[PDB]
Amino acid sequence: ADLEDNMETLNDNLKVIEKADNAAQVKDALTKMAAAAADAWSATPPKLEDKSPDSPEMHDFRHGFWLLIGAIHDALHLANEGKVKEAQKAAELLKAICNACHQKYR
Amino acid sequence: ADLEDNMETLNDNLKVIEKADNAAQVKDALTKMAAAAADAWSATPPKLEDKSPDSPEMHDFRHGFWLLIGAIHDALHLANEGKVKEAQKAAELLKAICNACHQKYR
Amino acid sequence: ADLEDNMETLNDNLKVIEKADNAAQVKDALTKMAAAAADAWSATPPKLEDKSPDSPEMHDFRHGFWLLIGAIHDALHLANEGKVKEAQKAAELLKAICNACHQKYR
Amino acid sequence: ADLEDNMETLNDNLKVIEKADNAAQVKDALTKMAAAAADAWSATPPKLEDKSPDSPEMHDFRHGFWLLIGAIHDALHLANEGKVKEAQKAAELLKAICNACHQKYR
Ligand code: HEM
Ligand code: HEM
Ligand code: HEM
Ligand code: HEM
Ligand SMILES: [Zn+2]
Ligand SMILES: [Zn+2]
Ligand SMILES: [Zn+2]
Ligand SMILES: [Zn+2]
Ligand SMILES: [Zn+2]
Ligand SMILES: [Zn+2]
Ligand SMILES: [Zn+2]
Ligand SMILES: [Zn+2]
Repeated sequence: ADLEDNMETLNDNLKVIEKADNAAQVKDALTKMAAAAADAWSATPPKLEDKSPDSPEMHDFRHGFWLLIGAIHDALHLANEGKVKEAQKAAELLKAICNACHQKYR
Repeated sequence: ADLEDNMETLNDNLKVIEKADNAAQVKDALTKMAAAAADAWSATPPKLEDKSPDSPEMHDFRHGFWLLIGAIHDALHLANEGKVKEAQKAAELLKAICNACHQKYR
Repeated sequence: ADLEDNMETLNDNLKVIEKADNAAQVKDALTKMAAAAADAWSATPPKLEDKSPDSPEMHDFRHGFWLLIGAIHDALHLANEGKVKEAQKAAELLKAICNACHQKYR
Repeated sequence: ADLEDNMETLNDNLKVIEKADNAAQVKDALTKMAAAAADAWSATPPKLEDKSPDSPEMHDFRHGFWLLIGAIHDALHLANEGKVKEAQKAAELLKAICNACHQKYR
């Protein structure tokens, strides 16, 4: 899927988690976020279209997805353990990862 | 790319790291491995074609890619720091992640 | 060292990173933070003095240290790579880990 | 506790996991391993007694403990999720982390 679609999937599922009642909802939304982050991995953002695929900027861009993927990984373990409140909290915190990338590259 | 193509990319680049001379070679191979791992994320393996996309098996299958992605991440920092030998060691160690998934799912 | 002393070491070094000029300063402060977090690992906080060492709360308390140790780990690689600004950014972000544990257990 | 004691703790509990029947035994042993790894963090090994505390060797020494702590972290989530077999597998795999540090510094 395209970068915009993966970003919409990320945005929509984060909102789902905030509103969620049970573990199943949170688990499913995180799984979907994990897929979208991984699918966005090798995307070239408009701001970096002129840059080398192995430029410091693109390396830093990719690092941001590593960080997001890693945060979703832990949030899902928390949701798998029945720790729904803590998983929702982890989901809120990973917005800073979104924001940090967006500030530089969006 | 298809699962088999991504597995060959993983295989080929791990061999490149083993025989590598300098940091640039190791860095480039690891980046290529990271892209292949990420692109393999949502693949359904032959052995699990009958299974639910959100079965315990498929979640366990995806978990294995989380571990590989995470390992490649650290190895790349080591190579970025000029710690070539330790990056090569890290690449050798992550073979156990390849092996563990293969045993269960290949 | 005691929990309070490890907490002051964490606080003091985080402020050092914010005001830091070069990589060496950031590297040193993060190393000191890493040692303090690790030394804090087996501490029992006043709020959990009556709880079992293997209670859900103590397990969750320790989990917070795992997250902090992990975050410090990645920030140090960034500082090791000369990526000072992104290391400082990473240090800012991990304040959420401090805050999340404090909210529950301080 | 001293380095030798922490290494004995790591060794004894790894053996406990191998022989374990249920989740609770695996969970408790991993938690004990996590405590020992964290307590070993700032130890100076006999082989590096003459080295600077911030030499490449001591940074590499400490990095090995980050790796072990991270591996125990994941294994405990697996045991927490009732995935005992997988947790036991994960505990076997982290022996390579023990071995890799020993080869260099023991
Ligand atoms: C869960 C956290 C995230 C959320 C909620 C999120 C959400 C969004 C949204 C709603 C957009 C606008 C889509 C559009 O352009 O129509 C966007 C764009 C973008 N995001 Fe994210 N995102 C997240 C994570 C990230 C990360 C980690 C990165 C960097 C690695 C990133 C990089 C970008 C870039 C470069 C764009 C601009 C794409 C364009 O202009 O077409 N995002 N994001
Ligand atoms: C860096 C580590 C890895 C390496 C070096 C590697 C290498 C390979 C190779 C050479 C193949 C044979 C495909 C071919 O004929 O071209 C393969 C297949 C396969 N691997 Fe991996 N792999 C790794 C990681 C993983 C992981 C982490 C998983 C599971 C999460 C996985 C699951 C599979 C599956 C299901 C196949 C069968 C593909 C098919 O024949 O349709 N692999 N891998
Ligand atoms: C870099 C991250 C952190 C910073 C900068 C920080 C800072 C502080 C500070 C300044 C104090 C005041 C207590 C004193 O020293 O007199 C404190 C107390 C405390 N912190 Fe942290 N903290 C951090 C992370 C954490 C984490 C991760 C946990 C738990 C996992 C935690 C648990 C506590 C508890 C329980 C107290 C109360 C201890 C007492 O009252 O004796 N903190 N922290
Ligand atoms: C689960 C993994 C590990 C196990 C089972 C383990 C076990 C042991 C044991 C049984 C010893 C002998 C204790 C003695 O000196 O009488 C030892 C020594 C030692 N280990 Fe490990 N260890 C592990 C992880 C590590 C790691 C990751 C490092 C490096 C960061 C490390 C560094 C050392 C060093 C430097 C010694 C020599 C200490 C001395 O001679 O006083 N160990 N280990
Ligand atoms: Zn747009
Ligand atoms: Zn669209
Ligand atoms: Zn965790
Ligand atoms: Zn590392
Ligand atoms: Zn990183
Ligand atoms: Zn000895
Ligand atoms: Zn002793
Ligand atoms: Zn995991």
